[PDB]
Amino acid sequence: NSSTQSYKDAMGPLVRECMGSVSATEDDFKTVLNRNPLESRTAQCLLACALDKVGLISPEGAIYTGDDLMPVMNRLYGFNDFKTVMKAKAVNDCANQVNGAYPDRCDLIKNFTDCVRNS
Repeated sequence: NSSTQSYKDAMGPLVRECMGSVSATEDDFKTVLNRNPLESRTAQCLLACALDKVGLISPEGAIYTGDDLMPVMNRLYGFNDFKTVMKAKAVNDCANQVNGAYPDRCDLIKNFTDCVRNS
């Protein structure tokens, strides 16, 4: 499956770059790479670091929306599949839902990813 693979292709190196900063283990890498629920702070912080690296997080620590989300979606998935259209909408709506509520980017990413999973 294409979206699972492309996500891993783009994020894997970024997650690896981020591991030391949050004292992540290999299992934490795998949690993030597999898009599993982020039920430890370390996993939450590792993904947040990697999403900052991929360009999803603004200077004021918010999740990008609208046009600013597009380069990230093109990097992670591209738009060969219609489900990515729906994912883009979900990511945009979820970003609007959680922005403002979580100064800490790990908490932001926890609540963001919960939203997108349940969307």
